[PDB]
Amino acid sequence: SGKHPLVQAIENSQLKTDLPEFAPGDTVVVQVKVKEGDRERLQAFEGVVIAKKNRGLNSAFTVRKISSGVGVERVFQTHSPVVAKIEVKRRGDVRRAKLYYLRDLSGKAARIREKLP
RNA sequence: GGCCUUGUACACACCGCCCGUCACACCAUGGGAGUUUGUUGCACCAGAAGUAGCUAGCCUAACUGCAAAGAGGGCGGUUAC
Repeated sequence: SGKHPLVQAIENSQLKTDLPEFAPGDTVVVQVKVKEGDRERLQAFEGVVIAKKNRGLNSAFTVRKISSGVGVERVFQTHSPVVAKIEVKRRGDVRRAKLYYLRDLSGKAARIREKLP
């Protein structure tokens, strides 16, 4: 809430209200709307959350995965309608907010320990 | 020119035979800056399915228990090859 109240009201008018709770280090699945022609479908994007930005309607989060041997990252915008659904598969236990050190690790070295209840 | 003996790689029989360099043509081959294929010895990295061990996170028909539960099992995690 570092913006003017009018901007805050205009932004708050468009907030999603069913977002789950997740943190860096968690592995998540994102259902992404894909529209070609008149054809609509949901594509799954599963991976580790390596960064989270809490900025109200300007919130974002970065998901990293290994796809066919090639690392790929996507920075989703949390309140965008293209993000249909987010599910948390497993909760991770980490020591810092940003996990960029994972980019230089491969295989067993990049494993994230599960957070035990 | 004629007889005996002797040496000979000559027998078209010394107007014999025959060797090497240089020139011409053809063939196979050695060396050679490098270019390239296969295979292999060490050292390290990564590492599937599978097998062996550990683990106590989650889920659970046959057995025990009136029931909470227990035993057993499965999924997962983890190490070695």
